[PDB]
Amino acid sequence: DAEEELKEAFKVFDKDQNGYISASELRHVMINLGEKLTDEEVEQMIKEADLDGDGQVNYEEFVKMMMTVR
Ligand SMILES: [Ca+2]
Ligand SMILES: [Ca+2]
Repeated sequence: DAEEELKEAFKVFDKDQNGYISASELRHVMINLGEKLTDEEVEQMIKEADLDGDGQVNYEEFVKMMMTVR
């Protein structure tokens, strides 16, 4: 079920449904959660979470990042 719930949530964040979560999509989520971090904080999270420096948070990075903070 973990892979399901995780896949589902991922599908929600993937507003563009491009298979990759964009920084903008992450920010919108933060607002929905009632949380707002500085641009430098979010930018750092994307960079820190991104293992391939692709600039985009991929499922592996998301789950991985999610596992970290959890
Ligand atoms: Ca997207
Ligand atoms: Ca990536």
